[PDB]
This record gives sequence, structure tokens and C-alpha cells, in this order.
Amino acid sequence: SLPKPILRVQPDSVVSRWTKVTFFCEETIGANEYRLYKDGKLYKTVTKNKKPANKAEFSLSNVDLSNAGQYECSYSTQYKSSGYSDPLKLVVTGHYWTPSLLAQASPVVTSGGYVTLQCESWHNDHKFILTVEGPQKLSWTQDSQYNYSTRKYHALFSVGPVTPNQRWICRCYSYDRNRPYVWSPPSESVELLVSGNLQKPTIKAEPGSVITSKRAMTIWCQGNLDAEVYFLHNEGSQKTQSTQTLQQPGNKGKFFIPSMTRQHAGQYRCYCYGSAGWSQPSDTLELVVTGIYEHYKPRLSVLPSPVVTAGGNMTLHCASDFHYDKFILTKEDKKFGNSLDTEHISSSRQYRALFIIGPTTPTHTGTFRCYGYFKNAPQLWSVPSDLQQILISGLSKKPSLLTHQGHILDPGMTLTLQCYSDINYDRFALHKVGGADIMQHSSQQTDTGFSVANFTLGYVSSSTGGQYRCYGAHNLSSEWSASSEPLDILITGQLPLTPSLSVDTFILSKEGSAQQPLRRCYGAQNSSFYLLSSAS
Ligand SMILES: *[C@@H]1O[C@H](CO)[C@@H](O[C@@H]2O[C@H](CO)[C@@H](O)[C@H](O)[C@H]2NC(C)=O)[C@H](O)[C@H]1NC(C)=O
Ligand SMILES: *[C@@H]1O[C@H](CO)[C@@H](O)[C@H](O)[C@H]1NC(C)=O
Repeated sequence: SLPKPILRVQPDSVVSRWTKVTFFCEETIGANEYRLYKDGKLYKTVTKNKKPANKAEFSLSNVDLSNAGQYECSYSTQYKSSGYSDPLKLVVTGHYWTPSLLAQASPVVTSGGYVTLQCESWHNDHKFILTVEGPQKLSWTQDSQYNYSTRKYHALFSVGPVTPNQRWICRCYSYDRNRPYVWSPPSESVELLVSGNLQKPTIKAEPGSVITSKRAMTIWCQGNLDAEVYFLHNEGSQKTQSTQTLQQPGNKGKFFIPSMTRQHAGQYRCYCYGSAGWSQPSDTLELVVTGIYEHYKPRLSVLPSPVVTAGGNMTLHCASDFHYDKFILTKEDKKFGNSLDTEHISSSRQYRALFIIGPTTPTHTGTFRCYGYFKNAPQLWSVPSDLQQILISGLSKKPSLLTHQGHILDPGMTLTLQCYSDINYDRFALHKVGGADIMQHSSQQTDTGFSVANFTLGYVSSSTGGQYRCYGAHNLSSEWSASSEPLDILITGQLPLTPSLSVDTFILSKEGSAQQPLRRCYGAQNSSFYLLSSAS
């Protein structure tokens, strides 16, 4: 008789509870009156009187559960009421406990593959529906199995085969068979991460891959410039979506973490979807959180000296009273070498690790820290040891020490050491032999025509007396330099004796600072060599 009308809904057929929905009856013949039928019954009637148009609206504001069901549209032209538009199933979510949807292994799927998702729910007699967020809505319906241990009803969906052209976003629903038009509120969006075949995004970690706990860090995913959304993922276990990306320079998907915890460490990969579909995943960037296991801090030492000559063998010692599995050295903020198995020494009650370095390339110069961690948690490290710094000399002119303020000192005289050189080094390093610390200062350009470095030590005590050496380096250079002749600092007033012989060794010095005392007169001993006491 007459052209069957077209019934449309906004928003979609599956609407969340308590939201406004609108039906639209459309035709071209005429518009005398429109009628909306709900489940085979006259629900509403809109007349084109009191503005004249060709399409009629039916608003159902504040939708509740009772508004779910079949809807048809009929119209009348002249005095002919004509048939029905093909029915439209309005579905309302709510009334139930929210189901859970879990990527059974991981959301990761190489294109053309299937992933299994488990959908759980507490409801006794319920069917499960898995839908994907796409144009032509893909659905799957399963019966619920019951896990007697967890006392929960679950069903598994094998969603696939996953095509690399379309973004896959899965959601689950639970619903009673007897009332099909009423589903549960949708579970959390499970988005599948597809390993495409386009170029790989470079993944980066700006502050570093090693981060102390509770601190901030950022993960960048830069790559193809026809990319739209960047993802970060962990083997165990994360999903993160970035839509708003820095366009300058080029698509840079930024991720920000305010404070690092246990659940932020692990191996990260960057997945990416774009106009030409998905891309091959990034390299596995391993994020490491330290500061955890903050009870037993490891301790780091070095032998034979914190400063070794170029081309020598030198061992670092990572030790801890706690039975860690492995110890790892880090230079600056970066990992160094690899992990070594801990080794329980029977004598020192310690767990030991000997990082042997030989020969010493100028690359080993830096600040080392040893961490302890366990096998089952490779990304959760201990609290860093007190730093042990390494200097490596060998290849430049030996920068002599001025050694002013005298050569033999009495507590307490403000001792300062100057380290000069003919070669214009941009930085000098002073070291007291047998010590663990190395001092460094920016050299100042004196008028004469070279650089002098000021090393202001504290008040002279009995402990400040020893042997000193200075080293020189440039700005662009990572190579430190061979040290000068040893400076022997001698301290007085450290023995209850006054010499009258002018006791293994005997010292003799001028009232003025001589270039070197020979071995007023002073008296020392072979064991405690740098300690003296006299009056003449
Ligand atoms: C580097 O250290 C020397 C210390 O020898 C400083 O020299 C002072 O110089 C004044 C005159 O210029 C002398 O009267 C003082 O006796 C010196 N100090 C001492 C402790 O002897 C020099 O100023 C320092 N230079 C820089 C750039 O810090
Ligand atoms: C170990 O280092 C020392 C000095 O650094 C060197 O003389 C010695 O030859 C090294 N050991 C071996 C086996 O070469």
C-alpha cells in the first residue's frame, strides 16, 4: 500500500539507564500523523500541528528499565494508516551487578589472531554478551559456567580473528534470558593491542629507566606520523591510552607517572594504531623501581683504590646481610654491565658479589651504586648503596700540587690544597690515598696563564694527615689524567714526646715551609707515619 517508514534511535539501541533517548520516524510521502508502538502496543502519537515537517520525533527522557523492548513506527497519510517499520530493540543497562572482563593472558595479539577473554559475574542464571566498539557491532553470546571455588559465574569469549585495520575495544554484559532487553551495566573496556606490520615506535624514558620509588617519570612513544593513538603495555601488567599527543616535533605520545611503585615497574612495550592500521610493537623498555626493600641497604666498596691506572684490573664489592638473589652495578642513573648471583661467605656473614673490571677503560670513570634484587621480581630493586666513585688516570701531563700553607701542620690550621698545571684543564680532582672519596672542582683561569684549583679542607685534625694526589681533565674529555708526585701531609702534636736528638723514622723541617722535610726536628714512627709531635 504505502512505503514502509524508517525508525531511527539516538543514541544507539543499547542505552545506559537514566539517560534521554529519542526515536525518529522518517518517510517522504507525507506527515498527517505518526505513531510509535512499543512491543505491539500503541505507545505514543505525534501530530505535525502546532511545526510542519517530514520526520517526527519521540523523546523518552529519563529512561528506566521499563522502557526496554521492541519499537515500531507507523504513519498515516490522508486516511491510510500504513503497516510497520521493521522493529528496533531498545536495550537498557543497569539493574545488575557490573560484570568483570579480563584478558585471559594479555590483550596482546599478533594481527589475524584470537584472544580469549573471561567475563565473570555474581548473578546465578545469566547469559553473557561480548561486544566490540565498531561500526558493524560484533557480538557473542555464551552460557555461564560456575566456578565452585570462587563462587562466581564466568564465560570465555574467543574474540577474533583480529584484523589490523580496525581498533578493537571489547565490553561485556550479563543478562537474564527471561528479560533479554535488560542487560547489566557494561564491564570495563578491554582494548586489544594488535601487533601490526607498520614501522615500530621508539619508546623512551626521559628521567631514565632506573627510578627511585615515589618519584615522577615519563614514557615517550614517538613513531609513525600517521599514528593516532599510542598505547603502553606491560607483560605484567598494564594498558595505557594516549589520544592527545605532542605534534611538535612529530607525533610524540607522552605518558606521565606521578609516583613510581611496585605496580609500575616491569617490561614496557608501545603499541600504536593509525590511519594505515596498527604498527609493530616497540622494543621492550624495562622500567626499574628502586627504593623498595628499604630495610637492608647493600654496601659497595672498591679495591685496590677508587682511582686506578689505565689498563688495570679493579674489583667492586657489593655486599649485604640480606639474602638477595642478585646484585647490579649502576653508573650514574644508568644500569651497568649485568647482574651477578649473590654468594654467601661463611666467614664474614655477608652475601657477596665481586664485579671484576679489567682492563680499565676511561669509560669506568663515574659514580657507581650497587643494588640488590630477587629473581621473581627482576624490576624491583633494593635501596641504593652509599655511592662509590671511580677515577681513571693515565694519559696527560701530571698536574703538580702547590701544597701551600706548609708541609707540616698543627691542629688546627685551615689546610687548603691548590692543584695547578700548564695544560689548561677545565676540572681538577683531588684524592687522599687510602680514602674512599674523590673531590672535584672547576679550575679558575689565573692571570699568569693557566688554571688553578682550590681545595679548601676543614680544620686540620689527626685524621687529615695523609698522602694526596691531583688529576686533570677537560670538558669534552671523559679521559682523566696521570697524577702528580705524592704530597705527604704531616700532623704534629700526636705524640707525648719532645725530641732532643737534633722511633723508627725521624723528621727534620725548616721554620719556613720547606719543599720537603728530610727523613726544628720532629719524631714519628713507622706504623703511624703521618703523625708527629715536637718542639725545638
Ligand atoms: C685559591 O686558594 C688560594 C689559597 O692559597 C687563595 O689565595 C689567597 O690569596 C690571598 C691573596 O691573593 C692570600 O693573602 C691568602 O693567604 C690566600 N689564601 C690562603 C688560604 O693562603 C686564592 O684566593 C684562591 N683562588 C680562588 C679563585 O679561589
Ligand atoms: C691485575 O692488575 C695489576 C695491576 O693493576 C696488573 O699488574 C696485573 O697484571 C693484573 N692481572 C693480570 C692477570 O694481568
